[PDB]
Amino acid sequence: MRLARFDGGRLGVVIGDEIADITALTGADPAQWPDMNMIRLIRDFEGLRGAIEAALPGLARIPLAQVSLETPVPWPNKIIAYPVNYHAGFFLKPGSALSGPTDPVVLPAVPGREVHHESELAIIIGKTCRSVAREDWKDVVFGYACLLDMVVRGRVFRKAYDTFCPVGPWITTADAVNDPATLDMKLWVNDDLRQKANTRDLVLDIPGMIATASAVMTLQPGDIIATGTPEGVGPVVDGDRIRIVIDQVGEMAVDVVQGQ
Amino acid sequence: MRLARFDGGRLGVVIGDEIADITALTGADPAQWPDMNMIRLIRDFEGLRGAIEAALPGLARIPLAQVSLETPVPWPNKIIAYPVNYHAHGNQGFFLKPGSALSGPTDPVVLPAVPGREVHHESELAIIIGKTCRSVAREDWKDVVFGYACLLDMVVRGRVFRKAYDTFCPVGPWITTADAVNDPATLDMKLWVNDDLRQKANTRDLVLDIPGMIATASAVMTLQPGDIIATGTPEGVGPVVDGDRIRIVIDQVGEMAVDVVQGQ
Ligand SMILES: [Mn+2]
Ligand SMILES: [Mn+2]
Repeated sequence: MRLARFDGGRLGVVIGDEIADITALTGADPAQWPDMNMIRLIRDFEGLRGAIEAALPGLARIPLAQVSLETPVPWPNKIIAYPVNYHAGFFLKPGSALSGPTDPVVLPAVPGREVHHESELAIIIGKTCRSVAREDWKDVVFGYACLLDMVVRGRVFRKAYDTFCPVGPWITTADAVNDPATLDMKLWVNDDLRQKANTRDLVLDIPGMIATASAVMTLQPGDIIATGTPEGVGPVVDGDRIRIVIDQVGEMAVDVVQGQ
Repeated sequence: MRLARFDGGRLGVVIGDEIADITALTGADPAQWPDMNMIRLIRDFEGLRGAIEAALPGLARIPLAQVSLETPVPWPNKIIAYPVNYHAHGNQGFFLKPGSALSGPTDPVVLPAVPGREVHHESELAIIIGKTCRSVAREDWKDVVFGYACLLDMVVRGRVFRKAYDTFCPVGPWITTADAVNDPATLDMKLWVNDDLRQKANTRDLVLDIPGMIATASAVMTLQPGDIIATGTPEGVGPVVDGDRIRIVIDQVGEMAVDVVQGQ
């Protein structure tokens, strides 16, 4: 199942080229600030999936073409990112850096400095958990998303800029991915293919990243783990379009705009 | 004014040795998960300050000894910490602490079991942000500051993971609103382990001053109400062991004591 926020924090299920509105069904308030609707849906999902599946045929269906998809989790407890982590410790990204699949990456105006793209699989945590054993990893994974880990090349602050952590376009629930350790990932800048890899090539694997993170910190429903980027990290400029596709997880494209 | 969470996310005003429950008048829901009640109170405070002042005479007052004070903001958008940042004579820029590290004034610091390694205390003034804001000019700093709390920036000495363990960011015991601190750049701060005074300083000795730390953080990131800025620690950083008690006092801001306990 593919869960998405759209048009001001409405919750939907993505079915083909359409999205069905589950806002009223789930009792989510899109005017809630801070918006924690998707984190509550994630915590309660094993109790609501059946209801969503049983009621879908009655729900309002809008074409994807007619809505503004947003970042699925806008105020996570934390964003944990693994540096490197592909065959040829973790750091934190601020929630404030999150942006959705229709928001531009805004470059800070740093002449003598480049902004690089990083294509990553995101893990969305589904359970409050500490010291998760490797063998138990699937119990605490809600699903997966595409993530761009944008960085000013040279310091925590150079990964911290607003728009430097695009996540989207939806969460694919964990049950809809056969084996997250065999996913093809690809990133284009315009028509140029810059990054291509398989999550089989992860150095510290998904169970290891969850076990490592949970040994230090209580994880929460909504937490994002950025699993790393392969080779082909390179620059973006005003007018570029970054495309990321992860097999079975999803696909998104964002514009790059120079900041004023 | 001193704003507190207690007894599972109830909101209170601290009056001398008592607290008054303001949960109903603020429309807070203590059962809400995630608990964002103090963030909403902070965003709306200039509209609700009058309402709280007017009600105080009518509200029942519980002795502080009879409640459990909690961390005032349990799920901030971010925690921004400035490394070092005191003159000894009275780094990679700011870093981020996970919200998961937050602890209250009645919670113990739990030492991870690291033979060969020590856990150190760091006494710091915390700034609580009051406004959604980006690229704040030094001269407008006062517009975006809600208030102040005491913060312990605990670390395994040697790496981000080293500042990230659960209970390695005690904050409390309440927020003191910015109008109740005449000048936050003149505050005396002390930290004790048991009867031993380890850290003594004044915020007049900050290398990057309060306005600088807000302009710096806000140039990179959109700040949110409830955001915590850890302003740095002076000299006297040192170890804590099972059975230690850490007391932090900051003049005009607050004081808290926590127990230290060896983890499983
Ligand atoms: Mn990365
Ligand atoms: Mn510190």
